[PDB]
This record gives sequence, structure tokens and C-alpha cells, in this order.
Amino acid sequence: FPRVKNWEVGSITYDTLSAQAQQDGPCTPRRCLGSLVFPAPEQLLSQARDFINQYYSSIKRSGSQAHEQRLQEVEAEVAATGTYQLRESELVFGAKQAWRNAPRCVGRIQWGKLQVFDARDCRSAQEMFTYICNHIKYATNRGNLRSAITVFPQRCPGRGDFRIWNSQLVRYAGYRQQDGSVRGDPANVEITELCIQHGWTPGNGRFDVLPLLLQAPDEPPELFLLPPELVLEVPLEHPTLEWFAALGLRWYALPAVSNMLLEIGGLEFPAAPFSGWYMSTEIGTRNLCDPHRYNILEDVAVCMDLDTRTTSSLWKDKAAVEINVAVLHSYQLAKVTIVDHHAATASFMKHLENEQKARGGCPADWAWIVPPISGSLTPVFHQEMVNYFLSPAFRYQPDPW
Amino acid sequence: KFPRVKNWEVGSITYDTLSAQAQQDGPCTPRRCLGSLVFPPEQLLSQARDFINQYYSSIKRSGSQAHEQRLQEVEAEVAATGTYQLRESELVFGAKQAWRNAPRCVGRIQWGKLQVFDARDCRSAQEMFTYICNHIKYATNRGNLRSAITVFPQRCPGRGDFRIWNSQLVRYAGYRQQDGSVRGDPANVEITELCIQHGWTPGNGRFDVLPLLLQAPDEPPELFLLPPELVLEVPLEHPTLEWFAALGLRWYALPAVSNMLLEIGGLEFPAAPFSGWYMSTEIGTRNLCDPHRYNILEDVAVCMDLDTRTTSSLWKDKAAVEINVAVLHSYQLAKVTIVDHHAATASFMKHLENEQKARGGCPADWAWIVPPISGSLTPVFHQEMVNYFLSPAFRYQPDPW
Ligand code: HEM
Ligand code: HEM
Ligand SMILES: Cc1cc(N)nc(-c2cc(CN(C)C)cc(F)c2F)c1
Ligand SMILES: Cc1cc(N)nc(-c2cc(CN(C)C)cc(F)c2F)c1
Ligand SMILES: C[C@H](O)[C@H](O)[C@H]1CNc2nc(N)[nH]c(=O)c2N1
Ligand SMILES: C[C@H](O)[C@H](O)[C@H]1CNc2nc(N)[nH]c(=O)c2N1
Ligand SMILES: [Cl-]
Ligand SMILES: [Cl-]
Ligand SMILES: [Gd+3]
Ligand SMILES: [Gd+3]
Ligand SMILES: [Gd+3]
Ligand SMILES: [Zn+2]
Repeated sequence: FPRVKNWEVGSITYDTLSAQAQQDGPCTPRRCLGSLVFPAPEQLLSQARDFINQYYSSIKRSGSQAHEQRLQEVEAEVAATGTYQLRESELVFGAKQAWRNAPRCVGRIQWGKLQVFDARDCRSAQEMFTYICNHIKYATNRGNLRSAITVFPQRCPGRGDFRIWNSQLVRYAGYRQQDGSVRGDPANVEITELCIQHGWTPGNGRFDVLPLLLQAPDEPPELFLLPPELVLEVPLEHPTLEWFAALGLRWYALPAVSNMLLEIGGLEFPAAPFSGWYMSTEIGTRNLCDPHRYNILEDVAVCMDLDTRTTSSLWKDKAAVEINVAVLHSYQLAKVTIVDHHAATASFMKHLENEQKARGGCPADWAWIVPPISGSLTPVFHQEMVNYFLSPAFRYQPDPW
Repeated sequence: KFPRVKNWEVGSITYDTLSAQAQQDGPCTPRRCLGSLVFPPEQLLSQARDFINQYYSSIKRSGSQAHEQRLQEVEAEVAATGTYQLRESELVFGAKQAWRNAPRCVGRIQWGKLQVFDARDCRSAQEMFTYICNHIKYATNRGNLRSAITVFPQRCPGRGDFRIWNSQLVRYAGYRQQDGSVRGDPANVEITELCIQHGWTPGNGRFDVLPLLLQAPDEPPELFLLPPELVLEVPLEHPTLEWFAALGLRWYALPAVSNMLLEIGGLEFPAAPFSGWYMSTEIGTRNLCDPHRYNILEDVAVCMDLDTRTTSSLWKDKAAVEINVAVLHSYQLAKVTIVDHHAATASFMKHLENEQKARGGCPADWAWIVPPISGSLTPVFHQEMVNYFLSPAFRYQPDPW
């Protein structure tokens, strides 16, 4: 078992949980690919049997009558139907484990506090849309955000997939420009083009909320506009730099990932959007300061009267810190849940300790856990981590187009 | 078998064909990634053969004249003596290649400009001290730093090793207390306790330069007071924060690692101190602000009148940036070579493109290349990287006790 050192404290643990890692990752003893972003009945039975084992351990009924009977129930169903159905309590437990197991999520101290909406009876894209609106309404909760997931019907033989084509429920349009630039969010150029191609009349602002493209099985995707009142947003201002408000920047309250696959016990839910709340660096650092995103860093630094002609002034670092301050101030002013990178990483350390006692380790992707600014100022920088895949899990999946 | 690697800023794709040559297995497996961990008889001929082939290809002389001839003499040397000695030019080429191959080094754009001092005819700590002193004075060069490595005699059985006991040639003392805690540098509490144990008169301050412990084969170590005019230091001041000087902070000009083991063509050099020049985050962020190092971050924030009562004021981030400003300002005013993390990472990207063409890839350790502040503000953050082991190499080794 790998030994894991924390260099700030000097302490040492062994990740015995990694030994149970089911699926395989991208590294070998020849070479590490840790930094890469994107790395049959008997085998369904095998995954199902293991998850069922997990569930019955969690309810302190391991090896019980009910446990054996559920094993045989799942075997009979797979033999007879090629698949099987989760009980509602198993789905709730599966969804929480998927969050708990997500190595790149720094917010996992909260994994047990998750609201699971069971939309496995959903029938169409219209019903899907209503479920999604209710998720957004509940999660947003007028700024006091609540973690949630809505699970749409599972992949099953004979029918197509439910799919949300959008990568998040709230996304700003990215318009390819006259001269070749992008107006709005460049991360969303492709989904923006798909939306117009599917009948959306575009806007031309920098913060135009996209419609949803919702796909029912064996159906073309269907365009749905979100009611403006469900989409809570936060104008960005800076507590001391009054000119900052004249940038006209905004961001939305709810981070709701909608393009990932939820796998539980070998069953695959290709549509299962989940939401929590933002860590301020996602917005302040990545969304606003990535060169390939809104790319405001230089314009802010010029306004700050920094010397932008030499890197050694650290104008980039200074302007990025004030952009992050503005995000935190703006969300607190608006009374919208947000966490800074110091508090989030400090809570993730408590998660790693809880997980050490509970399971013998914690799958964690150092390069995603450490924030994109002030890395070594946070405790996770000095924490060695073991990255591996546990199931239940959220997986990436191809775009449906 | 050739890992695809993407740069997410530009969207460009390369393939790392050089990874196919990786000899020494790393710590990662398909089951788990350990990339974030700091520290994870005639086989000598295959390593020697391989390194000689490397030498002659780099000078367009493969399969010709001196190549075969040199292949035979290394065979003969090992057959007769059980080892071999490097040609001077091979020693030069090997040191440069070990630097070039160092995955954690962001400064490898400089890898072709390296001054190699050949101390292979050394004997006794007194002689080492003279070599180390020539190195320091040459490398320092009145602040116009020049990269340099002094190569002490190789290892052979029956005879003990040459070892420099200090991790670096310049280290500040760490003195324990009537209460456990440390005055000075806590990274060096241990070598400070050894020097004191071996007869050194300790100081009282927080920036006392430690003396050297130099070890000849099979002889106990000898203390050596470094010539005080040979240790160039920089008192730290801030361009606009006048009180920053009064904090009494200093750092030394020359980063000279003196505990790593140079391996070329199967031969091992336990004493081969290499030096270059600092990247400013090394001092301003890690050495001064790590909680287990000088841990000055809150002291500067108090002086800046920052709100240390909430993490969301980003007082840690603001103080951090100013400390880094003060390092860059002080070193520039003292006319001592230094490179900020923006310039350094931009040059590393240049290096990768150079190495893609010259060798089909480059071993890079993402967690070490990305700077410890403002990570995603540098281009290397957005570059996927492949980590693997090539020879010749700088390898870690046990403390000589
Ligand atoms: C409650 C507060 C939450 C916080 C503060 C938080 C924080 C984060 C952050 C900062 C990331 C990195 C995203 C990026 O850099 O693009 C992330 C990734 C992730 N989070 Fe969390 N999250 C929260 C809630 C949730 C919930 C409720 C779930 C699922 C039920 C979840 C599952 C995931 C997954 C699967 C990823 C990986 C996404 C990927 O690989 O691209 N998170 N989280
Ligand atoms: C010329 C300017 C140079 C710069 C700016 C530079 C920069 C750096 C930095 C920032 C690190 C990370 C070390 C740490 O965080 O503790 C590093 C590591 C390293 N450097 Fe360079 N370096 C330079 C020259 C050299 C030279 C001349 C050599 C050898 C001949 C070298 C070999 C290494 C090695 C082996 C490591 C890995 C050490 C470790 O893993 O702790 N560097 N370098
Ligand atoms: C539930 C949740 C909470 C949170 N705070 N972030 C995310 C999250 C965000 C992004 C967008 N990035 C460009 C920032 C990408 C992902 F893959 C995520 F998982 C998800
Ligand atoms: C030649 C060279 C140049 C440079 N800029 N740094 C280093 C360097 C520094 C440290 C100390 N760290 C705690 C910061 C550790 C290492 F292993 C290094 F290699 C070496
Ligand atoms: C190429 C590199 O792996 C990539 O930029 C990663 C690094 N770490 C990250 N970490 C988080 N949290 N989010 C990200 O998008 C990334 N991107
Ligand atoms: C645990 C983690 O791997 C460790 O703190 C590493 C991360 N990256 C680093 N990068 C550099 N350049 N130097 C370091 O000491 C470290 N420490
Ligand atoms: Cl986002
Ligand atoms: Cl150092
Ligand atoms: Gd004002
Ligand atoms: Gd303008
Ligand atoms: Gd006062
Ligand atoms: Zn790895």
C-alpha cells in the first residue's frame, strides 16, 4: 500500500483503499499521465454484485438474508432482462458514493448532504425539462444553495439515451465573431452553434444564458428556454475598486454539471445533472482569467494602473487576486453561497482525515485539488495524494453530436 | 503507445514518442497514480553502451571511427577493472543531459549552457572544500550567476563515497528552543544539529549561514567554515512598503543542490553539486511562506494592515504577492540574477517546443513545473505533460547516516 506524507505536518498514512480500485487509469511504471484531462451479462453482474455489497455494508446488514436475497434478485433480473433496477435507497446511496469517489472534487466534505431527485420515470424531453427546472429551483434556493442531483432513466437495451447536450444547466453563449474572435464565453462556442442550428434566435451580449438542448431516447434534441427567473445571477463589483462594476461582468449562482455519466453497480445514467456551489477560483481565476476564456486579466491590470510591460512587477498575480476578491465580495453581497479556496481546501483536509478513518484512504487528483492561484498557501499543496477510480462514479462521456 | 498530449490554451496536440525510451520504472500503475509523491554486477555495460551511443548520436558520429573504438575501450575497462572512466567530453555531455532530463526542472531552456568542473581527481574533504569554493565563487560571479556543476570522484566498491552532508551549499541554521519550536530555517534543524554536534559554534540569529560537512571516502566528516565574502546574500526590501526592510529578511544568491546523485552511463557520483539561479517563487513563496519554513505570511499581512480574521479577504494571497515582489525587487537592485515565475514558465514552454523537435517529447513533472502561486496564470498549467525517467539523471539518495 502506498505511503502518503503530509509535508506541512510531517504526518504519514497508507492508502489501503487504492488496493480496491476497480477500473484502470492512464499511468504505467513507464510513464505518468496524471496531468491529462481526459485519461456482457457476467461483468454487469460482477459490478452489480460489488455495489450491492457496498450498499449492504453501509446499512450494517452485510451478509444478511436481505443481502443474499437482493443478490439473487439482481441475478434473476439480469438473466431474464439483461439489466436490473435500483431500489430507491440504493440509488440515493449510489449517487452519494459517486460524489464521494470523485477524485477531482475538492468539495467532498459535503458528500453525505446531497438531495437526490429520482426522475427515472421521466418520459419525454418536456418532462425532463420540468424536472430540470425543479432541480434548478430547489438547488438555487434564493442564493442559499443546496447540493442536488436529478437521475433520469438509465441506459437500457432497445432504446436510446436521455441526454442533456449542454455541459452545464447555466452557460453563457459564445458567439464566433466578425474578425474571428469570440463574444461571450469561448468554452461554449460549439453548444452555442448547436442551439442556433436547432432554432434558437441568438443574442449578442457577453452573458447570454443559453437554452437547453434536451434529448429523449431516439429523438432529436429539443430546445427549451430557461425561465429568466429560475437563473439567479450575480453582477460583479469590487469592494474598493469602484470602476470594476463598469466592466459589466456577471456570473451565475448555480454550478450544475449536466454532461457527465453516472455509473452505479454497472448501470449507466447518461443524464444525471448535479449541482453544488462555486469555489471562487473557478469563476475569478479560470472562467474570467484563462486566456481562452473571458481573458480579462490584462484589462483589469491596466485599469489598476499596474506596470504590464514587465512580468517581474507581478501585475498578473495582483490583478487576478483582486478579480477573486471581487467575485467573493459580489457573491456575499448578493447572499449567494460561495467558498474561497482557503476554506475549501481546509475542509478537504478534514475530508481526507475522515476518509482515512472511514475507508483507509481517499482517491484524489492533486493537480485538480490544488487551486489555480496561491497553490502552496493552501494545505492541500503539501499533501501527497493517491489517484484511482472507484465505483459508483461520475465518468466523462462523448458529446452526443 | 505514444501518449497524446494537448495544450488547452491553444488547442494544439503533440505525441510524446520519447516516452518509449523510459528505463527506470516510476511509481505509477494502471491501478493508481502516485505522481504527487515527492520521493516515490555487469549490468553496468548496457548502461555504458547506451550512454556512449547517446554521446555519438548527439555529435553526428554514430557508427563511425571513434564510436566503435570507444565502445571497445569501455568493454576492456570493465572487463579489466569492473568499471570505467568517462572521457572529459562525455562527462560534460552527461551532466548537461542529466539536467536536460530532470522532469521537475522548469529552467531547462538553459540546459545547453552549463559549466562542468571535473573534480574526479579529488581526495579528502580539504580538497573538496577548495573545489566547492571555486564553484561558489565562479557560479556567484558578483551576482551575475552562471550555472555550474562540480563532479567529485565516482563510486566504486570497497571504498566509501564522497558526500556533501548539506542538502545545499548555502543553508541557514535552524535552532530548537526551550519549547521545541525553531528559530531560523526549520528545513535545516537536523543538519544544524549535526554541525553543532561536530564542533560548530552556533549563532543566535534567524539567518546564520551553516558550515559545510564534507565527507571523504571512509573518513568521518569535517566542518568547513565557508568564506563569508564568498556567500552572497540579498537583504530583502520592498519597493513601496518601507517597513518591509525592518523585518530583517534575507536570502542567499546561489541555489546549489549538494545532496543529489549524478548517474551517467551506469556510473554514480554521490557528490556532484550543481547550481543555477533562483526562480523568485522558490524564495518568496516556498522558503518564506510555507508553514513549515519561515512561515512569515501572517507577519507581513499584519504589517500590511490586512484583515486576517476571514480567509475570504484573500489576505494570504495579497501578502504572498508582495513578498514575491520584494524578492524580485531586492535581487534586481542587488544585481543578482533571478527569474520570475511568468518569465520562467514562458521559457519552459519554449523548451518543450524545442525538445519536441529535437527529441520527440520531454519528461515533465506537472506538479513541480507549475509554480506555487498563480499556477493557472502561467502557460504550463494549461499544458498536459508526460513524466518518465531518462538517463543520465539526477537521482535522490539517502542521507549519509
Ligand atoms: C457543494 C459544494 C461543491 C464544491 C465547493 C465543489 C467544488 C468542485 C471544484 C472546484 C471542482 C473542479 C471543477 C473544475 O475545476 O472545473 C469540482 C469537480 C467535480 N465535482 Fe465538486 N463541488 C461541489 C459539489 C459537488 C456535487 C454535489 C457533486 C456531485 C454530486 C460534485 C462532483 C464533482 C465532480 C464529478 C467533479 C469532476 C468534474 C470533472 O472531472 O470535470 N461536486 N468540484
Ligand atoms: C539556470 C537556472 C535554473 C532555474 C531557474 C531552475 C529552476 C528550478 C526549480 C524552480 C526547481 C524546483 C525545485 C524545488 O522546488 O525545490 C528545479 C529543480 C531541479 N533542477 Fe533546476 N533550475 C536551474 C538550473 C539547474 C541546473 C544548472 C541543474 C543541474 C545541472 C538543475 C537541476 C535540477 C534538478 C535535478 C531539479 C530536481 C530537484 C528536485 O527534484 O528536488 N537545475 N529547478
Ligand atoms: C457540482 C460542481 C460544483 C462546483 N463548484 N464546480 C463544478 C464543476 C465546474 C466546472 C467548470 N469549470 C470550468 C470551473 C467543471 C466541472 F467539471 C465541475 F465539476 C461542479
Ligand atoms: C540548480 C537549481 C536552481 C533552482 N532555481 N532551484 C534548485 C533547487 C532548489 C531546491 C530548494 N527548494 C526547497 C526550493 C531544491 C531542489 F531540489 C532544487 F533543485 C536548484
Ligand atoms: C492540463 C492540465 O492538467 C489542466 O489545465 C488541468 C490542471 N488542473 C485543473 N484543476 C482543476 N480544478 N480544474 C481544471 O480544469 C484543471 N485543469
Ligand atoms: C505533495 C506535493 O507533491 C509536494 O508538496 C510537491 C508539489 N510540487 C512541488 N513543486 C516544486 N517545485 N517543489 C516542491 O517542493 C513541490 N512539492
Ligand atoms: Cl464554471
Ligand atoms: Cl531554496
Ligand atoms: Gd476606490
Ligand atoms: Gd474598456
Ligand atoms: Gd502602522
Ligand atoms: Zn501517474
